[PDB]
Order: sequence, then C-alpha cells, then structure tokens
Amino acid sequence: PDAMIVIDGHGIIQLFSTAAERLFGWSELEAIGQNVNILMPEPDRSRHDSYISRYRTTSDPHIIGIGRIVTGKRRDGTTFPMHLSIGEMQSGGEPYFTGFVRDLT
Ligand code: HEM
Ligand SMILES: [Cl-]
Ligand SMILES: [Cl-]
Ligand code: NA
Ligand code: NA
Repeated sequence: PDAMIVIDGHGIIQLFSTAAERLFGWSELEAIGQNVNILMPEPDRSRHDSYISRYRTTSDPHIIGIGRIVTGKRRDGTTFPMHLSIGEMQSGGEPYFTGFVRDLT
C-alpha cells in the first residue's frame, strides 16, 4: 500500500501517486516537473543528483533492489522515517526509476 513515485534519468518527477500526495504534502501537479530532491533534507538533497549520476555511470546499486530506511521531508519542513525501494525500467530507450515509499510513522 506504499506511495509510488517515478522519475526520469535526471531525477525529475514524472508521476506522483495519490499516497505520495498525502505523505509529502505536494499535489501531483506541483510535484511533477520538480527534482525528486525536494522530498528530502540535507545533505542528501544537495547530493541526490550525484547519487543518480553515480549509479548510471557505474551500474553499481546501493538502494536499487536492496532497500533502505531513510528520512523524507514533507512540504511543511518536517522530517519522517520512511522505507525506500527502487526499481529501474526502460521506455523509448530512456531510463526511468520507480520508487516505493512506506512512511514508518
Ligand atoms: C524521499 C527521500 C529520499 C532519500 C532520503 C533518498 C536517499 C538516497 C540515498 C541515501 C542514495 C544513495 C545511497 C548510497 O549511495 O549509499 C540514493 C540513491 C538513489 N535514489 Fe534516492 N532518495 C529518496 C527518494 C528517492 C526516490 C523516490 C527515487 C526514485 C523514484 C530515488 C531514486 C534514487 C536512485 C535512482 C538512486 C541511485 C541508485 C542507487 O544508488 O542504488 N530516490 N537515494
Ligand atoms: Cl527493498
Ligand atoms: Cl531495508
Ligand atoms: Na508541475
Ligand atoms: Na534493505
């Protein structure tokens, strides 16, 4: 029953499920088009794009297919513990990443 989020190869949100709206505080329309780093606190925020670049040029996963409990940040600035699972998919020869987010609250 997790929240689902999809981003492109550059970290830009492409889909934001209903549950993601309730969890993070942004509407689907607002989230789409924004970098996924708006959902996290520092230092991950400023480093997330590097996380993605690192994976695309090495193909060495740290969270994909592994999973981790991390800290997410709501629209009102408050942080919470969440479990994160990530998958990779191709469409039109382009990479997209699918994320499942479980609020551990
Ligand atoms: C909401 C808070 C999130 C946090 C705190 C977060 C945190 C992180 C961290 C810590 C890493 C690097 C881990 C390491 O190098 O050991 C990472 C990697 C990654 N993140 Fe995020 N992330 C979040 C959400 C997402 C979402 C929703 C997606 C996908 C839709 C996403 C996609 C990725 C990708 C593609 C990687 C690189 C693959 C890998 O390293 O295995 N992240 N993230
Ligand atoms: Cl997992
Ligand atoms: Cl885990
Ligand atoms: Na938007
Ligand atoms: Na894990």
